[PDB]
Amino acid sequence: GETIIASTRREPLSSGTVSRYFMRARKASGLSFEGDPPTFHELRSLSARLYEKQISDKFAQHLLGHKSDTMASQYRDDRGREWDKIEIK
DNA sequence: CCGTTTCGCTCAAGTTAGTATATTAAAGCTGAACGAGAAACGTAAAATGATATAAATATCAATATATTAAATTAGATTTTGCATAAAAAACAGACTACATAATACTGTAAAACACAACATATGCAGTCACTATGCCGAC
Repeated sequence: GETIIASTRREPLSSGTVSRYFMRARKASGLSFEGDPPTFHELRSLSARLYEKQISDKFAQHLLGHKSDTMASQYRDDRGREWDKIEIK
């Protein structure tokens, strides 16, 4: 299609539908979280979380389009999901 | 071919993610009104093109010889650029003399208002009428 992410009709797809079809597989996958379950937007958080350990921190700060140095530590939090494993370093 | 149900869409109310400015200071942009000198135009007048023919005047080569305007000097001199310096007049730097304001001090009338006993119109105090439909009563 004309867009990198099109539909089954070779036509663009709204942003308020790409996440909808993502929630279905979420509940169908049979998961279990604390409080409000994740979402499609969380893919941006997981991407940066991996881009911080794979390469560096200065890399997962420009790719996301961020410039400030206040949310670089807030978008790195875990909120109480997986314990921040502290290695020898 | 047509009807029925699911699915792609957008409206409506909650749930999150991101970035952070106000005054000074000094311009810069652009619509609209303001104020002369030179040349292209144009009608009118002056000079010239038009036009031709026998007779009058100029066209010109090739060289001797007297004549002359005038650039080319070459020396003479007013003209022109530039100060130098003193006689002569302007003008601060002094100073007493002279008429004039700010001030020193005496001399005198009178403005400006409290104080006090009366005098009394006038606003305030107290009651009834003027002027005309309410309220209450019938229709």
